[PDB]
Amino acid sequence: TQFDKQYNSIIKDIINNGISDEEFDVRTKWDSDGTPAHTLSVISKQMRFDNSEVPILTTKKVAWKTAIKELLWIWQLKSNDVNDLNMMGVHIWDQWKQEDGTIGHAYGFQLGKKNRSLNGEKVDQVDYLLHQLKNNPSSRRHITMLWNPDELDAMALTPCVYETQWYVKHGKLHLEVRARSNDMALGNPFNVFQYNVLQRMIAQVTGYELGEYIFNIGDCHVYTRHIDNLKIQMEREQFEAPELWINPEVKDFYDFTIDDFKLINYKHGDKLLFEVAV
Amino acid sequence: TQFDKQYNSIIKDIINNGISDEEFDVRTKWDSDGTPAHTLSVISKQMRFDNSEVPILTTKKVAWKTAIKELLWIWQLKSNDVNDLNMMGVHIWDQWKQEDGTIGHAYGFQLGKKNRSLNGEKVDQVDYLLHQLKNNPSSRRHITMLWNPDELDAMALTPCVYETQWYVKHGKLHLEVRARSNDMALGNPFNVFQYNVLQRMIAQVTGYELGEYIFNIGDCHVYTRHIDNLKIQMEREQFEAPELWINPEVKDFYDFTIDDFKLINYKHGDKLLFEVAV
Repeated sequence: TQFDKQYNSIIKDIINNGISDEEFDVRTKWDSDGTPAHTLSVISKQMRFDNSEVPILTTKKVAWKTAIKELLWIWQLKSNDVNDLNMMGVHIWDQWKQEDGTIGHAYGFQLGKKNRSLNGEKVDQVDYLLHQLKNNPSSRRHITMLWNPDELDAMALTPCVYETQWYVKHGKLHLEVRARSNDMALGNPFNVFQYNVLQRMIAQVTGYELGEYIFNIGDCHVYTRHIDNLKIQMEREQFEAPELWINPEVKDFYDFTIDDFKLINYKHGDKLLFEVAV
Repeated sequence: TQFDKQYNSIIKDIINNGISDEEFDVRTKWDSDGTPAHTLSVISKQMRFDNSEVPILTTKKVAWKTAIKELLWIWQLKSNDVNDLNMMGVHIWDQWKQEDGTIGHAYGFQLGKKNRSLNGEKVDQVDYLLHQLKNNPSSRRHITMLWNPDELDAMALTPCVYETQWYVKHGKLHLEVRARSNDMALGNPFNVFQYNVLQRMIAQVTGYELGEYIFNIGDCHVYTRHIDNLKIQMEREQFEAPELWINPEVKDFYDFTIDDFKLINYKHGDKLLFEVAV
């Protein structure tokens, strides 16, 4: 499982049977000129790895160090306050800072709400899951929801990767991920790697061997101007999947820290610039 | 797109590469003896039709006439009360009838919740969709969600087909539905057809040509006792797709009646008996 070949296959598939939206306005516009930027979309795309290798490109450098720090901000710490991420030295989310520096009732908030019952105990979403995975590995009800229909209005923004369903089958743990939308150029490579690590963290606290990693995209897209540098990317030579060292000593999920994560031998291609749009 | 051609494939696969769950217990047990009745699953299975034909079985009789009535009760009526579904001539849900007669804060109740805002107004999941469809076909947030995390503990039961994502591209309404887990034998045929009817309904009241139809399932299971008759279903002869008639006079989504539908020429195979397990 290279992730490059798969990543490539979809990009190349959009450039050939893609669908634009020139015949539509609204939203996006560049920062370079500040006016309309359209896409090329496709529906229902699936990426499934078997955890042979580790989901990461070699044709470009991925901010893996930061991915994990973001992942932890949401899942482990369960925070809606960016001031907490600032302490981790990450300023990517600074743009959505609200009056109180939060993103409202989103992400870390939705993963922290104590709305479920577990033996006469108000528990949050993640906590619940953890327990069910060990005490009831047969359930077809292992799912996490970030798209709370009752709180879409009180959110600074709607999440892309809003859900996941876990599947315990034969001492194995399988994870399926669905994002309503996903910028193939920027966010996807990030998000793929980002969640795999999560699968790995859970599988260590519950002791189930690594299963299948299924990642699905709803509105798979590419910003028009991005195409040219993407074409270059699909011409760059690939590399071997770097071994990814995680601290073996950890027994509890809430005892993890960034220093407990390492990527051994991350050889990659030079660099490529992609204009940001909003 | 016979739906048979694909269905049989999913079945033929669950037989040869299908994971068992004997090792596990809890839940599912027959009635014939009332004890341990487990499955054989496969993960991340997806089906898709170009809508050339209508998705429906020919090797067995699907009680289509009742699929719609159920659908209707939830989307058009948006009710959690079974008595309403009773008056329609259905008693297939009387089992979960709670103390009050409503299956709780599940299904229809969710769709009905006035949680979203639009033009200084409080709207439910359903209406909002209908608005943004014509008032914003480009959006990447067209999502219906029954799986509300805040109310899982308040539902008489959890939905199999819980979410939908509509995509609008080039005057074509596109529908993708997600099923957490499904029983290929009894329940699958029912749910697939049921939602292709839902598409056509919405596709008309807005005014968009019929798009692609995607349907995927997480826990794609089959019961061990059923294997027997299924090995015969696949041997049965297949028929031609019956033309579904919808009243053209309808323009509003709430102006439908069961009589507004009629399945022209539905030739099919004989009968297969599948025992119920809960």
